[PDB]
Amino acid sequence: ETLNGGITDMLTELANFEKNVSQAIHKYNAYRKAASVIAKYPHKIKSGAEAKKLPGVGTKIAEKIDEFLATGKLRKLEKIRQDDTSSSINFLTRVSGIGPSAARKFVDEGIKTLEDLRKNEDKLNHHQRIGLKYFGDFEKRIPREEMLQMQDIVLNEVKKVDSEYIATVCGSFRRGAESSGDMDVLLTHPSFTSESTKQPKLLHQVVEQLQKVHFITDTLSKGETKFMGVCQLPSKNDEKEYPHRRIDIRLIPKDQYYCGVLYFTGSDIFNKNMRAHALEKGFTINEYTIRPLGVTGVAGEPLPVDSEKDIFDYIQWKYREPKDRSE
DNA sequence: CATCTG
DNA sequence: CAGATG
Ligand SMILES: Nc1ccn([C@H]2CC[C@@H](COP(=O)(O)OP(=O)(O)OP(=O)(O)O)O2)c(=O)n1
Ligand SMILES: [Mn+2]
Ligand SMILES: [Mn+2]
Ligand code: NA
Ligand code: NA
Repeated sequence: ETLNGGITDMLTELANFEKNVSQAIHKYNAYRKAASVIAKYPHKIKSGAEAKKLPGVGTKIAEKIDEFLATGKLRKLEKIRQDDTSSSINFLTRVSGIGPSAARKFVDEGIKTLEDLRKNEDKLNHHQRIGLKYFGDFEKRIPREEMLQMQDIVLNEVKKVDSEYIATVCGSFRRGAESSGDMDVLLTHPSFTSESTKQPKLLHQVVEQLQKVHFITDTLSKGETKFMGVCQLPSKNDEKEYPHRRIDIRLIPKDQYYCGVLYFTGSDIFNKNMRAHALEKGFTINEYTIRPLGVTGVAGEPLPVDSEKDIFDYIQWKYREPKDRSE
């Protein structure tokens, strides 16, 4: 956790680059198990050979660990930090819409910067365009005090459209968090479930409402159940308009709201121990359901949940206020 | 995983 | 349809 921090980190840079610049997934994958093992490892790796000793740790990695331990640095790491090509790919990639794949193409065409991007707005698609338009705003975190106004909004219009809607703002917002990065809304309706055959309108009508009153400004992606957009809190009395914010909205069968709802609330960490404990308590849990684990090895059967309450209970746990879901 | 591009 | 993105 700090004993092998450097090593784990360099390995991480190294891993990252494989995947992003080069396309060495295998190699890339290599750095990752390595870092994961050297991460859990209890002592102070004093050398390469010491590390080699681990699974995941081969000769190459070992070599690296050595040079790194030997001197506060790594050549290859040094060479990568310079190389403008590598840097460019790391940067283009910040644009929502551009991944490595694409980060690669554009570079090979000469688009390496933001400007390049603007000039070549033609080669970009819709999402990327948006991303480009809001690069800045995209990176600003969401101050909790804003979230409240936002939540305040979605929740009223959702209501107006249908009294039966049930929206929940999950995420870190939901977890206490002073600021968050995106707004995720969970959505269900009594009239939408496991079996029931669809009702896309369910998701569409709200989306519309939101843009009706101008809270949603753009559409990144709109499906029958998942919507990815951009939104903004109405600028008050002209002087300080708000940044454009990322927002996702998801339709869920009413029969698996809470699992989902619970689940998005995270944190990853809160998740697992819950999952793990659930496993003890004789269960199973995922994004949509909880299930009584048979003994034959495994087994299913969607336990019936009417709250986050019904869940914990299952696993015979203490109901965790959202804040306390930290880990 | 669900959505988009091409 | 494979392949990309979040
Ligand atoms: N690959 C992933 C990503 C997320 N999650 C969970 C973690 C919380 C939830 C949605 O949260 P995000 O917006 O991804 O993150 P957050 O925890 O809300 O953090 P923030 O919004 O501050 O970035 O999904 C998961 O199980 N697996
Ligand atoms: Mn989030
Ligand atoms: Mn999200
Ligand atoms: Na990106
Ligand atoms: Na293939």
